[PDB]
Amino acid sequence: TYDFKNLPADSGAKPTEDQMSAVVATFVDEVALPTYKDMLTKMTAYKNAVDKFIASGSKNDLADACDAWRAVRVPWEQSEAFLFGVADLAQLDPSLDSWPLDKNGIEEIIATGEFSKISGAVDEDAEDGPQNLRGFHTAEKMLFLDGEPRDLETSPFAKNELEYLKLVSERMLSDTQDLYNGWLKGLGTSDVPSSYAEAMKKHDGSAYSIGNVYQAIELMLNGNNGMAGISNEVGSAKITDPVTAWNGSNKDATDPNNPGVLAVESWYSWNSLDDYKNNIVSIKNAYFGGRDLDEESASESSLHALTKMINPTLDSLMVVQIDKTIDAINAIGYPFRNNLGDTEHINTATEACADLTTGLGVVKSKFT
Ligand SMILES: [Ca+2]
Ligand SMILES: [Ca+2]
Ligand SMILES: [Ca+2]
Ligand SMILES: [Ca+2]
Ligand SMILES: [Ca+2]
Ligand SMILES: [Ca+2]
Ligand SMILES: [Ca+2]
Ligand SMILES: [Ca+2]
Ligand SMILES: [Ca+2]
Ligand SMILES: [Cl-]
Repeated sequence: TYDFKNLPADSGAKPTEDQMSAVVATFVDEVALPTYKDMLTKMTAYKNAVDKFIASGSKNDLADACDAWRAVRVPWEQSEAFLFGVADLAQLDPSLDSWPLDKNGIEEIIATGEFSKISGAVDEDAEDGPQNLRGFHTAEKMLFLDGEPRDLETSPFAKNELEYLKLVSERMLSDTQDLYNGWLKGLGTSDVPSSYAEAMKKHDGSAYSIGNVYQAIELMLNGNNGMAGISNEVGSAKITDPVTAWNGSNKDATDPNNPGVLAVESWYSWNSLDDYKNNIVSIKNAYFGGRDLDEESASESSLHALTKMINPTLDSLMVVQIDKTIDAINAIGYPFRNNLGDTEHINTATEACADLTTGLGVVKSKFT
């Protein structure tokens, strides 16, 4: 009979500052920095694989580049529960991963070779802002066709499009380096002067307005770019918005202008459901205090432990809900671009994200 809006009384135990500081430390050292390190390693393999393909024209090298694209995408999407800090401050989320794309501008660059248009600073209010001509999805669009490696004779590359692919992938690597370095040691720029990891571990107001340990925990849970942000975004935006478009449409998944299909992020490669699942794995890692950890393997310095201590029922409801949300995402028909009419499964999934969002709000309330 208990739910997130109808809880029993808290235990009365409140965590100490040293306890909360250890949760933040373990988050930074066992969730953030390793996710990003794994991303840098996988991004370097991805750029090397793309390069080897550009050099050869080999179908096997292409397949390998495609695999490498998917593999670097795991840790990136597993990092969306913590877009605060460098990802936010240095504009790297939109630089790396804008959707949708300015498809007319991409085609134009392929024709003219004006590659300078793709390497500028993020500018979110111009339609031809550079961010919308680069990133994961521009590479995707060139590597993949409806779920598969592109066919090199069915849809042949333009010479300029190959150079475009190389430039996009250089910049994907560069942004990833900046992300990991920004956390690890800082970039020495106006926006990211010093280590974000250190400013988070110290939480003493010396950098980035992280003023005390309560602010650091609130940051992890927050609704703009923390745990509640990504639960809410997966449910209300990534899943809901393409379904809304589909419902207003002709409901023909084979029509290249179907607005539902076109709104599905990673439909080129059919990576959408893996993305959404990985976004909730990001929450799960965050809550249990390590990559791929769960309740039965959780760190003692985790949000899980502190919530359990404050209210066992709320924690227990959170344990169930993280797993219910992942299971609901996984039960949606694959690929998502052909199953936008899979109503029952989609609804369980969007209701489960909406409930994980409420739950994370309640957890956050125990620290403000
Ligand atoms: Ca994304
Ligand atoms: Ca995004
Ligand atoms: Ca967008
Ligand atoms: Ca502007
Ligand atoms: Ca097929
Ligand atoms: Ca094929
Ligand atoms: Ca062929
Ligand atoms: Ca603050
Ligand atoms: Ca929405
Ligand atoms: Cl999919």
